[PDB]
Amino acid sequence: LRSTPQDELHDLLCVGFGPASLAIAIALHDALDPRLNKSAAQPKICFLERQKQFAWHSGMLVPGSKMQISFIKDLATLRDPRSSFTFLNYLHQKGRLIHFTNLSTFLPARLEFEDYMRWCAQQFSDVVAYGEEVVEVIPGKSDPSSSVVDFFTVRSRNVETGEISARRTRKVVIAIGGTAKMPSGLPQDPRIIHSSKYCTTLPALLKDKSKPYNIAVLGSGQSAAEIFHDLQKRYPNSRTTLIMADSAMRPSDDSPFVNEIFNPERVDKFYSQSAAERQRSLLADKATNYSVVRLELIEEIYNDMYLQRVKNPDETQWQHRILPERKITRVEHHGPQSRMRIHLKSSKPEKETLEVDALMVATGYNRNAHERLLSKVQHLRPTGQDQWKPHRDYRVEMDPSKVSSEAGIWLQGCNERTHGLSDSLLSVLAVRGGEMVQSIFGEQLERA
Amino acid sequence: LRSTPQDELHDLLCVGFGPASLAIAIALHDALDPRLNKSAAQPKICFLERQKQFAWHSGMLVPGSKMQISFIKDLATLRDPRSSFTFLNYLHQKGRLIHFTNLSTFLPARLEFEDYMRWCAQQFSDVVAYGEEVVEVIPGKSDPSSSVVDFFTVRSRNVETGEISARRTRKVVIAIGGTAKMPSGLPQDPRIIHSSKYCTTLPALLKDKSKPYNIAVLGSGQSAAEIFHDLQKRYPNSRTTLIMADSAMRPSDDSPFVNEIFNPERVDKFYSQSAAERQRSLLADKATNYSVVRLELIEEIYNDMYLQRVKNPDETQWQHRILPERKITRVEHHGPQSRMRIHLKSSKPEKETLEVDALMVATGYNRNAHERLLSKVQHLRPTGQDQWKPHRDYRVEMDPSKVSSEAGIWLQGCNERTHGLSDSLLSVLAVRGGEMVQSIFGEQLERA
Amino acid sequence: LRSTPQDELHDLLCVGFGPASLAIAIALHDALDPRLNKSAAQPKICFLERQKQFAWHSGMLVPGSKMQISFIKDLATLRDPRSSFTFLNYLHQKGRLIHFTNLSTFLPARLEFEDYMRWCAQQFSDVVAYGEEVVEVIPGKSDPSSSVVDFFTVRSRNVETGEISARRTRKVVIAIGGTAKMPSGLPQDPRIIHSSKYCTTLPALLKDKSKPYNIAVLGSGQSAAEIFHDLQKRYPNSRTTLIMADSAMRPSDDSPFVNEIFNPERVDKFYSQSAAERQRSLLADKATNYSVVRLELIEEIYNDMYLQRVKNPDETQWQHRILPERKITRVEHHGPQSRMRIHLKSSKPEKETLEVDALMVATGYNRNAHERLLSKVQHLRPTGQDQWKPHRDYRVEMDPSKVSSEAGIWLQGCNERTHGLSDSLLSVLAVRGGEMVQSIFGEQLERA
Amino acid sequence: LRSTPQDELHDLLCVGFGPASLAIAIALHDALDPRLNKSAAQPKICFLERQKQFAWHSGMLVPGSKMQISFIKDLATLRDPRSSFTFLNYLHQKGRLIHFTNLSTFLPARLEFEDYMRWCAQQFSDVVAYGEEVVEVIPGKSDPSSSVVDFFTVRSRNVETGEISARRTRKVVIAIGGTAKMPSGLPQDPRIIHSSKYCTTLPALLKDKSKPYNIAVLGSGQSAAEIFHDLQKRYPNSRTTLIMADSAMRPSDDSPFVNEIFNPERVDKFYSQSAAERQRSLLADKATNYSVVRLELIEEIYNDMYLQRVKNPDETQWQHRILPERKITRVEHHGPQSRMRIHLKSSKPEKETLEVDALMVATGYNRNAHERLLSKVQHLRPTGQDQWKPHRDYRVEMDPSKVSSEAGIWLQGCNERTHGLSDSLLSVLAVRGGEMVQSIFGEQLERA
Ligand SMILES: Cc1cc2nc3c(=O)[nH]c(=O)nc-3n(C[C@H](O)[C@H](O)[C@H](O)COP(=O)(O)OP(=O)(O)OC[C@H]3O[C@@H](n4cnc5c(N)ncnc54)[C@H](O)[C@@H]3O)c2cc1C
Ligand SMILES: Cc1cc2nc3c(=O)[nH]c(=O)nc-3n(C[C@H](O)[C@H](O)[C@H](O)COP(=O)(O)OP(=O)(O)OC[C@H]3O[C@@H](n4cnc5c(N)ncnc54)[C@H](O)[C@@H]3O)c2cc1C
Ligand SMILES: Cc1cc2nc3c(=O)[nH]c(=O)nc-3n(C[C@H](O)[C@H](O)[C@H](O)COP(=O)(O)OP(=O)(O)OC[C@H]3O[C@@H](n4cnc5c(N)ncnc54)[C@H](O)[C@@H]3O)c2cc1C
Ligand SMILES: Cc1cc2nc3c(=O)[nH]c(=O)nc-3n(C[C@H](O)[C@H](O)[C@H](O)COP(=O)(O)OP(=O)(O)OC[C@H]3O[C@@H](n4cnc5c(N)ncnc54)[C@H](O)[C@@H]3O)c2cc1C
Ligand SMILES: NCCC[C@H](N)C(=O)O
Ligand SMILES: NCCC[C@H](N)C(=O)O
Ligand SMILES: NCCC[C@H](N)C(=O)O
Ligand SMILES: NCCC[C@H](N)C(=O)O
Repeated sequence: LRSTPQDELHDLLCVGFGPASLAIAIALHDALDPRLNKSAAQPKICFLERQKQFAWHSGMLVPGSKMQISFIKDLATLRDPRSSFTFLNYLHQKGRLIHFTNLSTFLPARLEFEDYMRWCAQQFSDVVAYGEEVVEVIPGKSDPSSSVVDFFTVRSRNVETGEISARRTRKVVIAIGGTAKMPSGLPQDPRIIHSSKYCTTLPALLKDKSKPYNIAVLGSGQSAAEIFHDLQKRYPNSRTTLIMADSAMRPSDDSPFVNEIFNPERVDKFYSQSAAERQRSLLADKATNYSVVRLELIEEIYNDMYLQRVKNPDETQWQHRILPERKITRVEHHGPQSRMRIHLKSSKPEKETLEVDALMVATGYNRNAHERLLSKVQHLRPTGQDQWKPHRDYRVEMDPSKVSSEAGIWLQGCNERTHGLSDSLLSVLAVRGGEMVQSIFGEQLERA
Repeated sequence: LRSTPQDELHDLLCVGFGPASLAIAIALHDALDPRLNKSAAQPKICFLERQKQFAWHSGMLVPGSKMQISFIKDLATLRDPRSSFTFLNYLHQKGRLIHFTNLSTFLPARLEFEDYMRWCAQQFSDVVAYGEEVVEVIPGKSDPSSSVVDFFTVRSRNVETGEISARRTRKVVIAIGGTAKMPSGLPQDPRIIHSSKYCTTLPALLKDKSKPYNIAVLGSGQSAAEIFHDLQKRYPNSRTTLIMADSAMRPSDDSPFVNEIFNPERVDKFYSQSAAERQRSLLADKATNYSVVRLELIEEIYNDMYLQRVKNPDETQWQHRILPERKITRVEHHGPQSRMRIHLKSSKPEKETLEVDALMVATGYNRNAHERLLSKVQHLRPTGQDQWKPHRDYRVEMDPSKVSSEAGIWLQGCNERTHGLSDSLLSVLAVRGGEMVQSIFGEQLERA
Repeated sequence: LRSTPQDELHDLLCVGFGPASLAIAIALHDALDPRLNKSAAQPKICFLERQKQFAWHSGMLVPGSKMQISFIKDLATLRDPRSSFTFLNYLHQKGRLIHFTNLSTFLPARLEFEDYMRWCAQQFSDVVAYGEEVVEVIPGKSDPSSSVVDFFTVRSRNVETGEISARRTRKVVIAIGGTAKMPSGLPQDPRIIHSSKYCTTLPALLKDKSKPYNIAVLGSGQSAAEIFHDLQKRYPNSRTTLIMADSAMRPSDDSPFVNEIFNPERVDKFYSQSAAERQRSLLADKATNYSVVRLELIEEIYNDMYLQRVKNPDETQWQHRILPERKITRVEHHGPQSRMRIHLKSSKPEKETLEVDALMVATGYNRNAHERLLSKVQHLRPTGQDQWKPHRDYRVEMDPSKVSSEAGIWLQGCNERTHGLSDSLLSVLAVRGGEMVQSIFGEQLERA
Repeated sequence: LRSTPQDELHDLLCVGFGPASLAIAIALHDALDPRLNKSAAQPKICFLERQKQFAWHSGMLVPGSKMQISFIKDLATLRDPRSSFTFLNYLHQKGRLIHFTNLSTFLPARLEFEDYMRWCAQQFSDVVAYGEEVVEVIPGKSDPSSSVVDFFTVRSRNVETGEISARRTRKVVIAIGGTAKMPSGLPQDPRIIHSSKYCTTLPALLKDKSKPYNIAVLGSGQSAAEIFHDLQKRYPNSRTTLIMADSAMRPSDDSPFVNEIFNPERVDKFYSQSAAERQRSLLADKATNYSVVRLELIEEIYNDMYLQRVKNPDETQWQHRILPERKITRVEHHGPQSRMRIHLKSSKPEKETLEVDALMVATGYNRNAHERLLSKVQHLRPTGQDQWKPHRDYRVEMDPSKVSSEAGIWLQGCNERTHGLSDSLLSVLAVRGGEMVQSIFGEQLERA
């Protein structure tokens, strides 16, 4: 793809260049490839990404961590296995395909899958501006005296220089993933760190890997379990504690019938249901992604706890402990020592104390950051509508009398409520990328 | 154990001789064994069982069916691994121990585990009366002019002769398992058969194993899946249909932390919680036993469905089908043909038709049959109490002013509400058997 | 690919259209595809196949049988994952890709993998002549008065009409797989049938699937185990016996380091070794393909034998039996009854009798059938050479003074001795197909 | 068991108190237990052990190492599952039985299985003399003027004081396991260490766990693989190299039919075969114990090597490497540096250099140490017999005219040649212990 000068009106501007945006780029490439599409002037496109280079959840690239989905659900295969952007073609290009085959696994290390996506991302370097944090989307009128919006201005702050840049586009995609969700009862402290900053910020706080630190982990999902388990290897002499409201770590449901809810074709079926039925369906399949741990990891942690029991039958003396059915009621963190004092009580409706050097908080993400960006375009929604309403094709509903048919805003990754549990995942990216290219560039590609 | 004449006052009478009663017999044997118990006149005991010989859920002894619990949770091992009644000692006695070891499985065929329990049961033939269906428990007073009950009369109907027999005892155990639960909307028909009568009554209805029968299965739990899968082998030319209200077969949770709720020592912890907390706990762990299927079986059924897809991409033509999110709204069964007409609708709140030769109904069991038996002893409960309240030791609460301290009634297998999800299972039988012997015969065994 | 008239001089004629020839066709297609090869007059090519339509070992398409290699080692992927002929693209074309992904298996049913190859094969119908059994390859001289051979005539017998057809070509490939190997001590009898004719000819002999037949299986490899296991399902009332010289069924070695001997790049390394070192290497890795059984199948058969032990401790009474360390010394088959009398002795160097309705013989294949076809071209080998010597590129050595550089004969599938254990398998077909196209059509493709 | 004074004539003296001797002690206890044996003066018995307390291969108690046999093949279960010395009863005594059950594994950590055997061993402390290294067995005659031997004197050296003690016994068992086998081409050096001294002596040589040591491992069996893998965790910055003569690590054969060669009842069958047939049988099943690695460990090492490939495609740069088909031809170890210089060549019949801080040598064991101990009793063998010939019951053949029927010597653990591959393992210890008690104490126990 060829670059577009900053000053030109773009056909599409995409906010964020994580997997969701990358899947769109790939799908656009493939749609424009005569070897893949018998139909195939390039669209004027640009991706803005706040990170300085492509990275996928680098704060959680835990040593040994594995993908939780088959490599077949990569960024292209489910749309077109002939694509140059498949995982298998990536491996072939790296001279590693036969070697991977001998592993007999569908689940690559997260490190390898990141490198796959990095390899994909590098092929779009001409159309991605890195180090650009988007701060706002503003409506624009090519005829300022009219009452019709027909473009948007996207403003971004250079992360290095702090300078503001503006780019104009007919169409916008917001694909910015999630922001760290923190419990509202915990105070702000450098020793209290969200899971997303685990690999990034914890080593800077706890510099000496040999020291007998006390480290707590709050949560019971995949991130909590991965951190809990990794801390035992990273800090071999540390005393770790897993704090959870639930009675137990629970396994992720990847059984084949249940798992079909992640099929690309099931988005149609989910989207068509009423608000009530969609709400009920999300709760019925909560065990497939939310606050759950991959079985193999649960078993590994359980085995480690058993080995501690072999060495010492007194659980209170174990180096590493799990404290179930607990909630944090108070955090003392103004004292003269390195350690905070965490007060615990029963998570049951109507206990002990921990002293820790750090508290890792694995409480998931919020996916409402698009709201702050779209603040100035809110008035273009149908009268009295106080929430963004994405259509099946991910384009938000706007007042047809206020916005031209050629102008629009699409949301990606934040649409679980309307599109299902696969929305925030990698599960349907390849197919969704294809659908997005058709939605956004359909008229243009139809001409050829 | 030596037999007691019918006319003598017994120390204990046990109603039922399934696994729960058998575990008590075994525990009593072990308590009276000087090789196992350094402490050790035999108690006057009798077991009444309606079946003509020992059998364990013989209507569901499906070819190839496996246990869903480790053989270590047999009828003795968790109480005393030295017991002659362990699974491993059974195998050693049969000359099969080394051969079983080479299987490297914790999960024996149900056929083998039944034979194990049969081998155990045969050693108590002197104290078990088979072919005796208990019909009522009646209070008795050794001083009829007093207001104090100090014994019970247990009346049973001989299944062959229909004759009524009475036996008197100080203490009663009711361990009678469950009765077939049928949906209240289905009419009575020989072609509508509960899962518990699958192996017993279906072959008599559908005699020719080669015929192209249409057979429906209602349900989504283990029994439904086992029947659905077995029907495809038993009737190779049949057209089978699995009808379920849920969207999918869901896997049983046997992950190690969750599974600890089945530990014998956790009964104390569960029992001590309030009514509210126990109710919440039962629902939190519903995925461990209720309306769930062993993963290996789900995968096998899924693979079979995939193979049908390979042969024919049109699901409506498949020999064997699953119809999820469906409820039966009407059954036509008065027509001139062999087949009933089953009308289906969506299980969603505010469809097709099946013609079938048989409907197998796998909707679980009720565990309230003790109520009918205890009807005449109800007046001995504390005033205004309209439900049986078992203590931790399984003895029901009675008015101390109306019932002697030497007289009592115990319940087994029907106490999930107070004792947890393991209550109706094999999970805690060995330990519970030990506890029951202490509760019932404690004073007697304390003397020696 | 476009067809060539029978009378024209061909660039290549391939004898056989099994996987090995199909891999060449696919590789040629891909080499001529401008979307895959930036380089790309079509070569005049024809494939002759004795079967009336594409089929892959249909006599052993046992119900439930699985592939013994990852689907990644299909007919294209290891050469180019972008190819339209990959397994994943086949699944995508059939609308089954997402469904296969949910199986989480690398091992498709043999039935599905056959259909994949059939789907591939159908795209070459213009260049394949079915029902043509090649009977001889004859040298030809465009100048008959010269001493230089520069073409070959390939003669084939129409399987339906018996008519002989001749086609001329510069280059020949022989890719005809193997022929049934039978022990030299067994007499010819309709009741004695090679494993390759199991699904084809056994049902015709033993027509009634309900009858209590006695059926023996000779052998201890994959085919023997698959037949032994299948016979128990196909003939539910039959008495089956597995006769083997070895003490036990042994598992195939698919462990990752060992398995690297099947890597495409290892052919170079194997080929370069001396005759002595190649001989030693073949024997060192015998456990990877020869007289071995997939572990999962061994365990399944073992479990079945254990279940028989549960029902009856007396092995002599078992419906299905394995007789290890046995050899057949005599077969009585002239008697007045339906059954043959098989005499057995110990396989040890210096026993019982079986009466059977059929003996299935699973003793592998011979790969020397090219010899009979190449009989009249033998004189073109270097003087005094009495065996065909394939180069690394599979072209047999010929006397440069007797044969033109544009004429040649290639062998495929029969080269284990020089090229390694992967030669007769699917393991390296995709890469080898690519190498073959370069060897055969190199000069032609170099021009473009 | 009660102790016997040193000066008294013993009924049995056992040299060594590893698993094999411990199994005899346990079997004797059980034979004398009235709860287990209806038959049951205690025999005068003593065990001499060179280690200061019970330990099982403590130089190879690698962190995370697992048993390679089912816990059912413990020191008692296969003989009598009712025994107090079973693994399950040990777990019950430690309050760990339910917790172990939830692991759903047949394979305990080596650490746990050692503790089990330690728990067993401690119950025989009265009859075991620790810190006693046996140096010789001498014939004795109660009538010195006669030509009949009727006792043996066993002399041992106190490991602490160096003092020699003599004990007299009618019967001797030698159960001393194996001694480190070193290749004859390697020179003696503190930096060259056998696998048996891995956990004991390597940390003393390489004290700083953070240092970038170069460490080589010679061998391709279980010990080599365990050391190779452990070194990567123990010395995180080390450069490790696995040197092996074979082309690849090969998996242990634990498939169920093959594995039956380890059945206790198969000893009879093996022993009865001729010398030739026994030799052939040992080689046929070499893949079950000799120079083989547990599959799970091979896969784990392979995955680690794959991860190195992901990070760097150049194998020569990998931190950890495997060098197959290599033999050591020279070791330079007189140089002024900390590192030895290891010269390698191809292991093929008719290369590089490594500089290493330590060479771990995992080349198995010799089992001929009984020869040195029995030197002075050799003359009691039948004339012209130059090797010890154990009967089926493990008693060595002696000249009936030179040795009384009440005197004898038994061998344990060194009898693979006559008794099969299970001889040196834990596989048949429980049953063999039972057989040994009958052989040794038969007459005595028959009286009661
Ligand atoms: C530890 C972990 C493991 C996971 N593993 C799996 C798995 O195995 N399988 C699976 O299917 N899913 C997994 N996920 C779920 C995950 O949400 C998806 O894999 C994927 O990251 C979603 O892609 P996205 O592009 O929607 O969001 P993201 O990956 O978060 O990408 C959003 C991008 O937008 C950028 N951005 C944000 N705000 C701005 C702004 N204002 N201006 C410019 N750029 C901005 C961010 O820097 C980021 O690069 C995992 C998640 C976590 C946290
Ligand atoms: C198909 C199936 C598979 C199962 N598999 C497992 C498993 O793998 N693991 C597990 O832990 N649990 C399993 N269970 C759960 C099961 O409830 C327990 O295994 C066990 O049967 C409970 O024993 P019980 O004695 O309480 O009840 P039951 O086994 O039902 O025994 C009750 C006995 O009382 C007799 N009886 C009833 N009424 C009378 C009367 N009026 N007079 C005299 N006698 C009477 C009955 O004939 C019966 O013999 C399974 C259940 C089913 C249906
Ligand atoms: C039961 C079974 C299962 C197997 N499964 C696997 C597996 O899972 N993995 C694996 O890698 N390998 C497997 N194989 C090994 C097998 O050899 C290869 O998969 C593959 O069949 C080799 O292809 P080929 O074309 O060399 O030989 P073939 O497949 O035998 O093809 C040869 C073709 O030439 C035709 N032909 C023969 N003679 C003539 C003639 N005179 N004129 C014209 N046409 C002729 C034949 O009809 C046939 O179509 C299996 C083999 C068997 C028997
Ligand atoms: C790393 C490793 C792992 C293994 N794991 C398994 C497994 O999982 N499964 C399995 O079945 N087998 C395993 N084995 C095989 C092993 O040989 C047996 O498990 C077992 O140790 C054999 O017991 P033993 O008593 O015959 O020999 P040992 O265990 O060697 O016991 C011999 C004892 O005699 C003592 N001794 C020696 N010489 C003298 C003397 N002169 N005087 C006095 N005392 C002496 C020694 O100190 C020692 O305590 C393993 C072996 C190794 C090396
Ligand atoms: N944690 C991601 C879950 C994805 C789902 N199991 C799938 O197969 O798509
Ligand atoms: N279906 C019976 C469940 C029993 C439970 N998994 C246990 O381990 O006890
Ligand atoms: N039976 C075919 C063996 C093929 C080999 N396991 C491979 O991976 O190529
Ligand atoms: N490495 C010990 C092998 C023991 C054998 N697999 C057995 O089951 O006895």
